[PDB]
Amino acid sequence: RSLIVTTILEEPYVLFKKSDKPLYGNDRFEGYCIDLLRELSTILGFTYEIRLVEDGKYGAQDDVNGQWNGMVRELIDHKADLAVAPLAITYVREKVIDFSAPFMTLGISILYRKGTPIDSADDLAKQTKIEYGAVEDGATMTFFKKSKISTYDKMWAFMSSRRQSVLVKSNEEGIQRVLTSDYAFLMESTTIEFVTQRNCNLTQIGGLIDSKGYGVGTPMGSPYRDKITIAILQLQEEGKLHMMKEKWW
Amino acid sequence: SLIVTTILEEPYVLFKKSDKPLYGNDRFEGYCIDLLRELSTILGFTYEIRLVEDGKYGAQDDVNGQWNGMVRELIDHKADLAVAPLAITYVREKVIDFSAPFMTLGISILYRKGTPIDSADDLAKQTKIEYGAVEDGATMTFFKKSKISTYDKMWAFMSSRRQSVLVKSNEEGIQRVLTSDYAFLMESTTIEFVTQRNCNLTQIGGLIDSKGYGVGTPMGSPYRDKITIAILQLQEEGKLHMMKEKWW
Ligand SMILES: N[C@@H](CCC(=O)O)C(=O)O
Ligand SMILES: N[C@@H](CCC(=O)O)C(=O)O
Ligand code: NA
Ligand code: NA
Repeated sequence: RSLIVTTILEEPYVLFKKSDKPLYGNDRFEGYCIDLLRELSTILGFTYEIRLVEDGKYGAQDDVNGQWNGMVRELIDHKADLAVAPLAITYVREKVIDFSAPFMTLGISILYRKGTPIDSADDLAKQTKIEYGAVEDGATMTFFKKSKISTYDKMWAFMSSRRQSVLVKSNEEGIQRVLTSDYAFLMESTTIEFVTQRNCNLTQIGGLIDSKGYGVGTPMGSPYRDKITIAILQLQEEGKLHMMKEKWW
Repeated sequence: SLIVTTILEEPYVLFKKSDKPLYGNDRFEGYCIDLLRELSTILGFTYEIRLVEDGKYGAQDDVNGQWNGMVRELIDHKADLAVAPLAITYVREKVIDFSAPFMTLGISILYRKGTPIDSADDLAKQTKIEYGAVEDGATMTFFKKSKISTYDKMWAFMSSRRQSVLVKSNEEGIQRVLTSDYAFLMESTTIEFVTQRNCNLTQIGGLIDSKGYGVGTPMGSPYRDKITIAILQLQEEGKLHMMKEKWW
């Protein structure tokens, strides 16, 4: 049977294809992760239906009742067979779903305007004039919430106390905030790279604060777990992942 | 106690130096040894380190398809884990399981500074400067299977001059760079260790591919997910980075 693939809108990984005429079904979507899905489909021989995650979330655990949401929850509940998205492979998620080998490596960094003295997270941490934040309840925010590093704990103290204002619903909103107020956005380096190639007044500040990968998510115990990993390694070795990144970035 | 297979390779695994005799696991040190200890602290297992009997990483004999090295030790359940700079590859993942990568790297070129050589293409288009790789490892396999004209040219050169340009270990290749006119195709992580200690050497060109090192387990291992979880925990805590800083 066809697989149900959950994903999320996020440039340039997954986007609505533009056209004068209305598109339907899988035709509606394009991007790095859609090319990835197409390549995986060819290797493994499955057909699929792409469905945007119903609640529009990546997947985090509620801090009161411990329940999962987002693409992670859709996999736990067997509402999707695969998640193919810029979904960070994390310790807490791997406890509830399985990730393939990573198809992209990245890390947290800072998006901000050019031509300022700010050169690092420490530079942000030690002031309050320039506000900073991250996507609410994503892997980036979780990094700061969990960190025992003085600088990062101080940044978490700042962000959490200003959660209503500095934590945003999406990368888009974070970028929109950088462009409209004195605001620096903590976000994933791969996505920063796409943003900065299209906004020449924006730049990455400093280097990578951590390291992680994006991987394809499957429900724990899926008969596809190892098949997907093997296919990802095939695409990696074929140089296809590199071509895909060059195409979309 | 879990049996852990590994392989000598600076600075991942090496014999510890001491004025006094050493015994058991205490004979070994290195990044992978520290990693193994960290995995044990998280997962709570005890273990015995054993160097891979045949001293090989793991490849398939092209004649009979037989595996060797640490890969074979896992397939045959002669070890419970492999903790080493073992590349996560397509052919290996079909017969054993790898964790999430604890390190990311790529093939590159180890050679001298100040030369006319600035890329793999520069090596491929000549024959005065010899070049090669570790026999039967992931790097050699990259070249063997490549459809890129530059890399297939390099494979033709290496496979014909096997006895002369392919080496048995990274240490042998590095000494070859240091003592003859030779460029060594090898993994960028290990190159960085070498260039920090040999100021006349440098990496040439960028990474030619991308891959990770992972902990290997036999398929069906009850430890597979717990190992990946622990690796991800060490990643997030910054502990893998600290270990890399320690050994490099
Ligand atoms: N890619 C992230 C969301 C964005 C972010 O946290 O920076 C995740 O998987 O949670
Ligand atoms: N680490 C490699 C061996 C060295 C190399 O091929 O450059 C492997 O896993 O096969
Ligand atoms: Na899992
Ligand atoms: Na496998």
